[PDB]
Amino acid sequence: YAKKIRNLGKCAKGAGVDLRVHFKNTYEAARAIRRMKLLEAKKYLNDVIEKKRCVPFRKYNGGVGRTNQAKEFNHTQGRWPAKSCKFLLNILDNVQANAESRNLDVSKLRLIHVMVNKARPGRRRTYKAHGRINPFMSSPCHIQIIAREINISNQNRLKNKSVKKQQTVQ
RNA sequence: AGCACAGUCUUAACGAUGGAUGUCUUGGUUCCUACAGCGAUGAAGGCCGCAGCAAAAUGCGAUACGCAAUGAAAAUUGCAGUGACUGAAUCAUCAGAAUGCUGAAUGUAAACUACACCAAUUCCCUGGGAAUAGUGGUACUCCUACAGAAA
Ligand SMILES: [Mg+2]
Ligand SMILES: [Mg+2]
Ligand SMILES: [Mg+2]
Ligand SMILES: [Mg+2]
Ligand SMILES: [Mg+2]
Repeated sequence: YAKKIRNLGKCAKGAGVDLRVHFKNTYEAARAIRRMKLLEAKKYLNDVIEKKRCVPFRKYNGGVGRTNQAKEFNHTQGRWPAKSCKFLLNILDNVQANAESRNLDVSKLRLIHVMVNKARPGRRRTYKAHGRINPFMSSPCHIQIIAREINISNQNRLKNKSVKKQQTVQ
């Protein structure tokens, strides 16, 4: 994992190797999640899956609509990336399980590192124009998630000068 | 429990993506040396097969990843199985045996496993007794010899 941890005893990690979900949506979801208690994050994910709360598309915001729920994050654009959300939820669950297996309280766990890297594209073919074959590739991803339990010089002359200054002030 | 606006750009650390560089290398490369034809005794090429579990390549040919014989010589192994305590397991060598169907392909054919005709053919035992629709042969040109006809 990418993060500098020091003590892995208070941390619980979870990974997703090559996910069949779009890199951008998933990234957005991750961003939305970040710096949150694990349970709260899970709840948020659930809500998004049921189309109650949206994730704000702030980075990859090209063409994404203009939802009502985006006002919650001071933004205008937002979406409900279902499959991606589900994937993320699964990973969260895994992380939770891992934590349980150790000795970490799930209530005091915060997501300290939610990384989404883009995996190698799954190549497919699309057919265009005047007999033209074009790449119809997917954008798979790796997801890395880390949860964590959260609760000169003197100089004599210089000294003299300082003293003088003090005296002056007085 | 709080707190960072967000985005865009930049820097550093740590990662992804990619396969550059470095290091290798049972390949190539050129040069040198040496030998140097295979085929109607059926070649090269091409099909079809062939393993217990078997696709390709490799190897081989209905004895089919090999038979015999020679020289080594205890293993072979994924499993199954087979052997040693030396013609046997495995290599190497290869001279003997064998070498499907084709292909110059040569009985006539060919998008045929089509079809003729002449031999019936083959094996066993020391003249009989068994077999199989199976095996041979039959092209065109030519040469030498023979044959009997023609002028
Ligand atoms: Mg900012
Ligand atoms: Mg032998
Ligand atoms: Mg021997
Ligand atoms: Mg013929
Ligand atoms: Mg015909």
